Amino acid sequence: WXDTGADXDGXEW
Ligand SMILES: *C(=O)CCCCCCCCC
Repeated sequence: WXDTGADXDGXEW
């Protein structure tokens, strides 16, 4: 996906 913590459309990672 891409993210890490706060924020997104599900989290975590
Ligand atoms: C989230 O990004 C997990 C999937 C791995 C990245 C795929 C992006 C396109 C690959 C060329």
